[PDB]
Amino acid sequence: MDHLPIFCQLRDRDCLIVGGGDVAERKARLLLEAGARLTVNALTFIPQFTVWANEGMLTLVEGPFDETLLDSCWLAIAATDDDTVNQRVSDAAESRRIFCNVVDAPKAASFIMPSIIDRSPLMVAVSAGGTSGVLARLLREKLESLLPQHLGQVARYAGQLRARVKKQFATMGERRRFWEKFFVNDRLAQSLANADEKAVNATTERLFSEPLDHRGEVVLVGAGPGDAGLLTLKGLQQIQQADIVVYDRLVSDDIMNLVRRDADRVFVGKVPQEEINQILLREAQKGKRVVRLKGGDPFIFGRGGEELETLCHAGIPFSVVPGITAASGCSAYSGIPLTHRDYAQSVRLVTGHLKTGGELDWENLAAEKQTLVFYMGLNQAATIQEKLIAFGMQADMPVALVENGTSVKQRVVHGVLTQLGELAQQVESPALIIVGRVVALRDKLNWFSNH
Amino acid sequence: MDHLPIFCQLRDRDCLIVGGGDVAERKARLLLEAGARLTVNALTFIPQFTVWANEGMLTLVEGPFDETLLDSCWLAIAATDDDTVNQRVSDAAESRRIFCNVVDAPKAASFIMPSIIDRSPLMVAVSAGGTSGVLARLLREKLESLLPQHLGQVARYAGQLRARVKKQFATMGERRRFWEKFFVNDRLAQSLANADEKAVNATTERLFSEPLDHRGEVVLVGAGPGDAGLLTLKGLQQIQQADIVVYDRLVSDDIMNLVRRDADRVFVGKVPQEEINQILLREAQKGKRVVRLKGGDPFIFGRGGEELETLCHAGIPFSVVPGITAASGCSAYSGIPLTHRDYAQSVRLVTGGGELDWENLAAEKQTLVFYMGLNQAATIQEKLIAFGMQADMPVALVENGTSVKQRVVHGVLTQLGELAQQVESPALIIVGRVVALRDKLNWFS
Ligand SMILES: Nc1ncnc2c1ncn2[C@@H]1O[C@H](CSCC[C@H](N)C(=O)O)[C@@H](O)[C@H]1O
Ligand SMILES: Nc1ncnc2c1ncn2[C@@H]1O[C@H](CSCC[C@H](N)C(=O)O)[C@@H](O)[C@H]1O
Repeated sequence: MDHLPIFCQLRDRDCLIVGGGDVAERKARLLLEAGARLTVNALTFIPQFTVWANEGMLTLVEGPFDETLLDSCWLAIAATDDDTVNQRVSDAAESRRIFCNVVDAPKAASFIMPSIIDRSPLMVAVSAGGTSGVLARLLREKLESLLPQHLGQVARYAGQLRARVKKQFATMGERRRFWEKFFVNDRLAQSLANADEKAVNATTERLFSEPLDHRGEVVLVGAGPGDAGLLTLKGLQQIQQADIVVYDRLVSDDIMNLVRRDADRVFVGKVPQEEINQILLREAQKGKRVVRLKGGDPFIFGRGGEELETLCHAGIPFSVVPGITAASGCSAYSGIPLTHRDYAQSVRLVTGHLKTGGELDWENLAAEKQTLVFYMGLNQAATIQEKLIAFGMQADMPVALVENGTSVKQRVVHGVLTQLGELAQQVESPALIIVGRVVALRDKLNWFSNH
Repeated sequence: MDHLPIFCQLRDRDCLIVGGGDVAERKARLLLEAGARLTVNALTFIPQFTVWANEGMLTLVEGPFDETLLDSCWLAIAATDDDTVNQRVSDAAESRRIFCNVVDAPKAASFIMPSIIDRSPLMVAVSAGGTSGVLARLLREKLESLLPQHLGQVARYAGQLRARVKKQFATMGERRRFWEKFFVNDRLAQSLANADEKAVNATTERLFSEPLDHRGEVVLVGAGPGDAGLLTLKGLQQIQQADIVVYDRLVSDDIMNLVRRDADRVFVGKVPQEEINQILLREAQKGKRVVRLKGGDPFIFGRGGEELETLCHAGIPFSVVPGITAASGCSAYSGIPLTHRDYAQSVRLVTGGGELDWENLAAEKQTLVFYMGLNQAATIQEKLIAFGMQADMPVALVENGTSVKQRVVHGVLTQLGELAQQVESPALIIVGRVVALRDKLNWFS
């Protein structure tokens, strides 16, 4: 990230503003609302500063910039129209390892002053890095049209109850479950807004009275095929609240960037499923919200049922969040719909990597008016070409291979069935093989890109 | 306002973390990502720190907290389990006027770390006071769901173009209206993400050349099978930016309640397909962002392809957001995995204007999933038995899969016909050995 947002406690900390015009005024206002001990150093001051100075809210130092005025400061702001002065200020601040904002020069400073949405104690800060004030001036408006009006009063009440919640609930999990119920009680929000303390307290006492479930849970979450935007809403909720997210190589890096930062991430890509099961098992037996994050959909060649049968055996709760399976994601992002008109009346999702014993039912797979989708079939692509041809599928059946479907690295190669073995040599795992007439739709429906 | 949020440029700035456990590793990850020149000081280090240190990404100092390690720091983080140490760090940073965070005591020092939505250079930070973090999580999660993850590339490119937009749009209102189109333009965002420097320029000139009123494009969005939680993030993001949403009855009311309040809504449910197609281009050529919301996934028995063909020949930009098809939705919510071990080598999604292959449908080691097959269900039981499928083959009908009205009836194929009329549209018929797994995997209840 370009910047690290921090929320500074400025009470009783010296800050210096250099400059005395309307810009310094706006910054001085913010720093005063944060309770900073403020010194303003400028040649001239607009009348608001003398008003603030007369009320003892800051110190004016009339004159050119005084480097020494930084010696005890925690923040500095150069807010003059003189870029030469502003650089002297920045330089002085740098030597003293003081964070410094140059208002007219966001990239030149150290810190940047974001747009603020004040719903004290709830604070939301927005900045497009100062390079684009428009989006800050605009996303701030969007967020302001997002946060409920009385979110501050709910958050204020939450702060008043924090001590009591910490006393009555020993573990982080319990407190989290209380907070979850607390923040979605609409009646409580409204009783807070109405200053209806009878109602506040009734709802509150019942809240604390509720037994909390202490069981861990394992949620199987379909990551989707790679594009972070194809995680479902519920899947995002699950990984934004997980304590442990167990994931493999088929969960994209962009999906993993939506896993809350406080989650423990456990990589189980290359292991024996018997050890995965017990990793899920052990962490859920510890009471934690465990997410098994899997590429695609958990129940399509996912080994997902296998983990769950052991959790069920161990009395561990679990749910499943479906995901966009590789077939749907590749379909949408390659412009190859899995069904169309009468191109295809059925879709077959088939594994290539089959159990050591036995092979596929190739006569069955060679049936017309199907779209075939082979999962992990790359190494068997030649065998699939051979078999499909040999059980009667037309030699010129369009085939497409989608590598890293839905990601920026998506690559599509396509051709006819007789090219399948050769096409698969051009892509790598992870790749889907689509066989069927719908592949010819790519040329009218491809909206994504060409690698 | 009890905290001043500031966004720190930490690249090449000495920052100190004290602690070497899981908490410190999370702060250290964050500070590494922000570019901090990082020293970590701890009695011991979990192996992730020795990995980062071998890679020269930070400096480890093993042993008691050394106050002099702060001598040139900009930021300090007390990330130990030891209150005594954290206060030693906090006091030593306070005396040196180094902003300092005590992870487990947000009121104990000079800054707290907010929840971050990172879309660099666009960043949103939310905090309401630390330790628990639920309110911040709820806002963060909601914002994570509303801010496309590439939006930072859009924001970066905007700052480059800021000079060009002014010397074309004279009034700030015009500039403002331009910027609103700019930041929601899908093809710009996907071109930037895909590094397609061709499609960027094309999309930029189109944004500068086409009228400030035109934003005409159709997005095919898969609503998923019913549960509003099964909409994708992109789907949510698309229906929030829609000027007009075209939907039918297979899009749940819950999905429809996610729709931007000022959007026009066009119901095309019970309407032959040609009139729907016409509606979509008719709206897209009026310069409006059109979302066609379709139940499940748009490209699975949705006629999604046919809608886009009308548009592609008309020069109207479009995209497709895939959805949770009924099969996978119902599978997850009925505890019937479509595949499992050696039960089924393949899954077949099949509909209920031609013919249907029965001996093919009857073959072993498949999971059959019939869409729109409730009317043809008596035939289904007859034909599959008549083509060799064993009598005891488990069958299930899943009606209103993933909704709070979901009903699952299950038995064997020999009861399938009677099980069918016991259920109404919209419903899937699932046939296969995986159906028996519902006893141990049914969690939806
Ligand atoms: N992004 C992607 N692009 C193409 N194929 C993918 C893919 N992600 C997963 N796959 C396919 O899925 C196989 C793994 S099997 C697990 C698939 C997952 N459960 C799903 O529902 O999609 C890989 O061998 C590959 O064929
Ligand atoms: N919630 C649901 N539960 C069970 N079946 C559903 C369903 N929603 C849609 N269907 C099935 O889908 C059929 C319409 S065909 C449209 C399917 C959609 N494009 C998808 O991908 O799921 C219905 O007849 C019904 O059998």
